[PDB]
Amino acid sequence: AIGPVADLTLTNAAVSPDGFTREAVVVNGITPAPLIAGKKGDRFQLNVIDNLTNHTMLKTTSIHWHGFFQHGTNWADGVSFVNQCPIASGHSFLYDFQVPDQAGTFWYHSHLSTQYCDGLRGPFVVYDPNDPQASLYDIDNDDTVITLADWYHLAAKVGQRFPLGADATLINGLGRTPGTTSADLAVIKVTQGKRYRFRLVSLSCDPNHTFSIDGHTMTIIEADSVNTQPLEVDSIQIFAAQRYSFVLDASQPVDNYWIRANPPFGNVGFAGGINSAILRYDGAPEVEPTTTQTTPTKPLNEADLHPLTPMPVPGRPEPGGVDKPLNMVFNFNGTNFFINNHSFVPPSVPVLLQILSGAQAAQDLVPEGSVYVLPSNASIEISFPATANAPGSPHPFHLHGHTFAVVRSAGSSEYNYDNPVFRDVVSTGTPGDNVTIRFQTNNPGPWFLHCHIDFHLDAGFAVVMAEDTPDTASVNQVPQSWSDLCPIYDALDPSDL
Ligand SMILES: *[C@@H]1O[C@H](CO)[C@@H](O[C@@H]2O[C@H](CO)[C@@H](O[C@@H]3O[C@H](CO[C@H]4O[C@H](CO)[C@@H](O)[C@H](O[C@H]5O[C@H](CO)[C@@H](O)[C@H](O)[C@@H]5O)[C@@H]4O)[C@@H](O)[C@H](O[C@@H]4O[C@H](CO)[C@@H](O)[C@H](O)[C@@H]4O)[C@@H]3O)[C@H](O)[C@H]2NC(C)=O)[C@H](O)[C@H]1NC(C)=O
Ligand SMILES: *[C@@H]1O[C@H](CO)[C@@H](O[C@@H]2O[C@H](CO)[C@@H](O[C@@H]3O[C@H](CO)[C@@H](O)[C@H](O[C@H]4O[C@H](CO)[C@@H](O)[C@H](O)[C@@H]4O)[C@@H]3O)[C@H](O)[C@H]2NC(C)=O)[C@H](O)[C@H]1NC(C)=O
Ligand SMILES: [O-][O-]
Ligand SMILES: [Cu+2]
Ligand SMILES: [Cu+2]
Ligand SMILES: [Cu+2]
Ligand SMILES: [Cu+2]
Repeated sequence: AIGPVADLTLTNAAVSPDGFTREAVVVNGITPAPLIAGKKGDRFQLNVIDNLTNHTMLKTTSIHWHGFFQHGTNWADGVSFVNQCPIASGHSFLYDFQVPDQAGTFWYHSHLSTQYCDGLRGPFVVYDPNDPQASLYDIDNDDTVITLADWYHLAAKVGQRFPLGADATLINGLGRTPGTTSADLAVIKVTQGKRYRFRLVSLSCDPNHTFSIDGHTMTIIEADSVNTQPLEVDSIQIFAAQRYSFVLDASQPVDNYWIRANPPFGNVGFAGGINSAILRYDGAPEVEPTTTQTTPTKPLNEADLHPLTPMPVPGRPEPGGVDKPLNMVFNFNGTNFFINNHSFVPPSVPVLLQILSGAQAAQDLVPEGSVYVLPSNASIEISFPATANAPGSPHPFHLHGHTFAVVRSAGSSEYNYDNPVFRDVVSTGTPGDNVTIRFQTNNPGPWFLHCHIDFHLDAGFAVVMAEDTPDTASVNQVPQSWSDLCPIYDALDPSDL
């Protein structure tokens, strides 16, 4: 795997991951983008080189490193017009950050418009040389990463605004459509008698996926970047941008077994081997599995996940019991999503730059209603009440700059102020849920908060949490090339975007 120091060269290319050629945004020649790897304590120097030529999929770009805190490097967080202006084609930009206090399973993706959908999305793993879970498995390497990607035959700008689901689901970059039921499937090799730490990464743009492996169970040991107490399951519903590590014990008979990743909409089920890949034991014939689906008897619920090392819930054990409660009221006008009456529109001057220039109060920050200012070292609680008014539910909400406690999950009326799982992406459920989260403001800067369905994000389903605006300038020392981005971008012709 490349990294922790590396060149990420962006180009446009024809790809056919599911048997059908279309143009894509690729990274060092491939989509999904390649695995970036390093270890706890590393310094990542990822030099993004923009050589994109296709305006329809955007020649400009910006890259987010999903799940990293970026403490004191808010400039590198990637999010376009919040954290930087876009990189222009013909240019480079070095993302330079440290990961001193974090390990686990992450990913990276374009954070401009719906560009990540057109192919700029890949896995990112930070290994812990003293992983507390290491005794549970034998093998954890580049070949134990499993990615899932909803794949479209029409490009994101050319297609529907809220598309009717994917054409294919890609498992490790490969899969089938109804029209291409003899395209190559991905194969994941195992050896009988060994235990694998599989790191499952959703690169999804919209649908969630219900993931299983015939004949096998999965012992979950990590949710997003957070180590969990081991939880054995046999089906996982993974929402856009979520991750899980799970241990698979490869001690079934030597055979081919179907790996299944069924989306809630699009092309559903398994006809012709769609939404499928192959788990192949060494020595088995190199042929499709003939295993059949078993009804799950131990599906994953977020309520059953708890952290491995105790992770104390900020604030006090009762609703609204924190320095700053917020409630996020979703709505939708048929075109744009709205949070507390406002649809995020990206500003010309990035929010960070606004703050550096001296804008530190919510009323002086543009766009007016979308930016909330938070005091430092303060406990926060945010509730995301699902509503008939925000269609496309369940919406998986993501907070940059933080992992957070999920005190109330989707499908639960219970509040857990004691030992809830922490993570960075959480499903806000269906009408009747009031999914609720907590975190401490210990990370000065402006951090995006949004639905990770990329079509909803591009339609304004976002706000910005500008924490500690007074110390934001001094804590986030900016490099000259970051300063150079906006003049270069603002100089561009509309057709060169
Ligand atoms: C920069 O990047 C962009 C984005 O990736 C690249 O865009 C590609 O642009 C080309 C055209 O320039 C485009 O091909 C065209 O696609 C349209 C749309 O197709 C859909 O239309 C219907 C959807 O509801 C549906 O009927 C249709 O289905 C059928 O299409 C063909 C049938 O033979 C089959 O392949 C397919 O399986 C299915 O049966 C599509 O889903 C299409 O209409 C175009 O064909 C046109 O037909 C009209 C009809 O009257 C004619 O008037 C036109 O003369 C024309 O023949 C054509 O196929 C790609 O779809 C775009 N790619 C993506 C991923 O969106 C762009 O190329 C790139 N630039 C460079 C320089 O590389
Ligand atoms: C999802 O969860 C959120 C967070 O819990 C929830 O928002 C909160 O709702 C409660 C009540 O529904 C709000 O609490 C109010 O606080 C003020 C006090 O300043 C008052 O309006 C109320 O206090 C009392 O009023 C009467 C006393 O005269 C009593 O008879 C009454 O019982 C109250 O105790 C009330 O407590 C709280 O302000 C919000 N938090 C926000 C908006 O940030 C939200 O409603 C939930 N959404 C869904 C759809 O379930
Ligand atoms: O994070 O998008
Ligand atoms: Cu993300
Ligand atoms: Cu993120
Ligand atoms: Cu959404
Ligand atoms: Cu984001």
